[PDB]
Amino acid sequence: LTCDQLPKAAINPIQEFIDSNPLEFEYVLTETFECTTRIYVQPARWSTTKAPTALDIKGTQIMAYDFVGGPENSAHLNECHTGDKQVWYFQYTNLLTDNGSSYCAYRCNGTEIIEYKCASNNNGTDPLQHQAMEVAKTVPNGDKIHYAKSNCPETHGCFAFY
Amino acid sequence: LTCDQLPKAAINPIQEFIDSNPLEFEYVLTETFECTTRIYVQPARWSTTKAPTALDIKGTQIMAYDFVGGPENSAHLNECHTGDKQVWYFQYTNLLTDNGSSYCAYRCNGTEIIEYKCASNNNGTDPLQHQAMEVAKTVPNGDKIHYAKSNCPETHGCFAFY
Ligand SMILES: *[C@@H]1O[C@H](CO)[C@@H](O)[C@H](O)[C@H]1NC(C)=O
Ligand SMILES: *[C@@H]1O[C@H](CO)[C@@H](O)[C@H](O)[C@H]1NC(C)=O
Ligand SMILES: *[C@@H]1O[C@H](CO)[C@@H](O)[C@H](O)[C@H]1NC(C)=O
Ligand SMILES: *[C@@H]1O[C@H](CO)[C@@H](O)[C@H](O)[C@H]1NC(C)=O
Repeated sequence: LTCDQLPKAAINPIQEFIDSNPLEFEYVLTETFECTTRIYVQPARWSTTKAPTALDIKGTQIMAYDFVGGPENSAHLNECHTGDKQVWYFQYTNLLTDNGSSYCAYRCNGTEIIEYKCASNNNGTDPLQHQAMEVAKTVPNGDKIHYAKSNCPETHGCFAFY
Repeated sequence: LTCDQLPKAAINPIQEFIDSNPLEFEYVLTETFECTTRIYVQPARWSTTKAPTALDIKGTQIMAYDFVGGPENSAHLNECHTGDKQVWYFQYTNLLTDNGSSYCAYRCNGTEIIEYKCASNNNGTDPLQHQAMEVAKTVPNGDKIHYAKSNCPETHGCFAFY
């Protein structure tokens, strides 16, 4: 299996992601998205693109990306600080169940995987999530995929932020 | 007029603030909240307090505070990185109108004002907002209140983030 052959799942309407906030990452590829909370935001009233925004929050640091739909269930991200472009797909989504929400999303460079983000608001207890992670590990460079919360900083009274 | 005598307005249910996301600050007191976007987040499914969170995002830096209700329409904030406590009130709110949402919130130390945050998603065009700012300026230390967006960094393709 190669990264280009992973499923490209249907993308839920943006409100279903917003209603899932906050999420934490369970499995990631690089160190970048360890100990990170995901927040979805609807488009600003003054946005001319009317693109929603994904926020990746790691302690007191934040990456933001406006994103629009592309071909074949792709998400086309514009990193808000640099203008850098990224193309993402979903392996699966399972939002707004009786046990909360989860999904796994990935970024390819051709046949190899270069980033992975499995998110949930149920501490990784959706059986689809571990299953998806085990499939993603089998594509080239998927060996890097690992648990995102092994050594996070201590909290100071909140639950999704530190 | 002193800070303790400012109105303590009724606080809209949290979902009305979330539905207003994203907001930008129009008037602030210190430099801290210049060029800042406000995002409200519902409580995490795993939060034992079930407190919502306010996010103050300034470029790639973020302050987060879980907050709960207190006496006399107060908001009791817990800054998520430090555990520091703050008490806030609303001068007014005007959420989810045909021209969007605005509010002004303030933090006192007794008779003086020590921080001010007027937010909107309509570029400060609610007439209540400039009116409220003019009242807040009249309390001790209100002379510091000023426009929050005079010199913000250039954007790179997004609208509420940079
Ligand atoms: C993909 O890999 C190629 C090397 O052939 C490189 O030119 C390019 O920068 C890579 N793109 C990303 C997004 O990693
Ligand atoms: C979340 O899951 C991990 C096991 O992977 C466990 O260490 C931790 O106790 C869980 N957290 C809660 C709040 O149950
Ligand atoms: C309020 O002012 C007093 C000085 O009398 C000081 O002890 C205290 O730290 C101040 N509190 C805040 C939150 O600024
Ligand atoms: C927002 O308001 C200021 C005037 O206070 C103005 O400079 C700017 O053009 C306005 N922005 C838009 C998009 O209309």
